[PDB]
Amino acid sequence: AATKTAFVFPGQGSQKVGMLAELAEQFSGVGQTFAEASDALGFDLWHIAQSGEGLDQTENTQPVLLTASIALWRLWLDLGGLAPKYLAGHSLGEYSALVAAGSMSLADAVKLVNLRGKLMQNAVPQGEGAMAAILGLADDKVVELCQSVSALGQGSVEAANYNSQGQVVIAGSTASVQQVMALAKEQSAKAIALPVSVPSHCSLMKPAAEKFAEALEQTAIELPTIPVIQNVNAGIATDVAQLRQALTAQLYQSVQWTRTMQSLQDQGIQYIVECGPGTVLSNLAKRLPNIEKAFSIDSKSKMEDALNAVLVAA
Repeated sequence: AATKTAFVFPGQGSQKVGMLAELAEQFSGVGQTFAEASDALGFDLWHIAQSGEGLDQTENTQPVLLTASIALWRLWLDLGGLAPKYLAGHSLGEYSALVAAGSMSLADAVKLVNLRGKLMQNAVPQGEGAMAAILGLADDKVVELCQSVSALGQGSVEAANYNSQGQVVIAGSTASVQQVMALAKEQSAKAIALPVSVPSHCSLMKPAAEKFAEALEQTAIELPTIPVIQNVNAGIATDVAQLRQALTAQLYQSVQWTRTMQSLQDQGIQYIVECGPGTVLSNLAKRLPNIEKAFSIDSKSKMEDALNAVLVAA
């Protein structure tokens, strides 16, 4: 039981062709985790991860990433890692956290996030939605820009991820996203388009969220054995009813990641381990004033180094 360490689980965009391949050669538990998830789904998730064929289509990205995350979680615990005090995951990663915490089985969740991906892909016609990063402005300013552009009638655009102070991802109708990017730049901020087509975490997702809720409502969920800070409110549910309600609202509302990292620090968390491929959540966590260090456990060397450092600090 690690008192000063939390685990964070990444989402869409952290996948990469060839991920975990070195760690799978050395540890057979990785390939076993992938075979178990692939059996649930009926297609080979390791092949997608290693060939890239279909890797970037989110109905595949989401179960591939959740499986990769749980493979590394299982290896960490197998190699003697301590159990973190809190869990949190970014969008898809919230489901990875719930599996890690025993709230859902690997098989149920890999099916659920395959469905989540299918529904997200179909939420708006291709090309009609977009996401972009706005850099250098406060949260309230990005909200105001989005509200004003949305009032022009040309479409809808909303703050979709609060990722760090000064880093807000927006989402909505393609032209409205482009308009906010232009106004952000005119007001001396920076803005870049992201390589997705699905406008996640905005109101354009509400119909897809309604469809997904029907499936979610009939899925078995238990309260996690490690508390999970959830995206919609940066909060920890008291009921299973609250946990489900926060999951049901997650897809069409902003990801409160800045507040999640603030909440972790306000609980004495000082080390963060990114349990998944890549370093996205790590880089969002180094620059935080109370986070001593953040680790990814992506490789043989990263895993043992993070195993060591956390064991020392704890």
